[PDB]
Amino acid sequence: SKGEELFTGVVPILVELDGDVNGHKFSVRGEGEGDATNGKLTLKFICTTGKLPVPWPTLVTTLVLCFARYPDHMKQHDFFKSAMPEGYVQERTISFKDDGYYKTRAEVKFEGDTLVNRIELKGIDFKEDGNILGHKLEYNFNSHNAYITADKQKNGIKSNLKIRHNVEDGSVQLADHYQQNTPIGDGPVLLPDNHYLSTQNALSKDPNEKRDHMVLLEFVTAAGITLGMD
Repeated sequence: SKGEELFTGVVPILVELDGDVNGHKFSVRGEGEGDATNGKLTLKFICTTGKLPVPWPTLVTTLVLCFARYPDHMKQHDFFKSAMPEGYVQERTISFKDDGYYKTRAEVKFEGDTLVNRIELKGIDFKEDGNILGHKLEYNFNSHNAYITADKQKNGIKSNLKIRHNVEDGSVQLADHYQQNTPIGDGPVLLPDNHYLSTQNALSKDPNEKRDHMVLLEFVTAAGITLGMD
């Protein structure tokens, strides 16, 4: 697999999400670019149906891990790039404790020259007066580590991760993520060993933009595997 060869330069990104949370429907379109050599993402997202009915931060993890920077002593553990350009499926259930849960299914693959993340999201059992549907979460994001393990019997990977959203009252809302990834095509994919992804995010606004939106900068760097002799 020569999939990592496609991430040598800067690659345009396209994100399209169709959502439905307690019957409240919405769509988000995002565009920008990713630089995997640095593990950098820059994107602007627009809610094309008007007002977004969930807080923008609850969607950050849903809205392209093939742009992570894998160190040279870990290039043999980069599942996401190995499946390219055929792509992989990314599925998650995100359980906000004391509240509802998201179910997502996305396809991450190339369409022409652009890297595309196409997602379907369903939200269920949320409290209408809660932190999610009630818009009680601060417009920021913390740095997190996502531990990755290989699932041999599915030809992909899985991961657990505990996102902490800051609440406007000073408390913290926990979003319990469970994730599985499987390749679209049939090419040879790389199944890693136990490691993790280290992630930072900076959320901002565009002053000349009237629609509901989010400007996102993100850094994703692989770690965990011991460097030694070589």
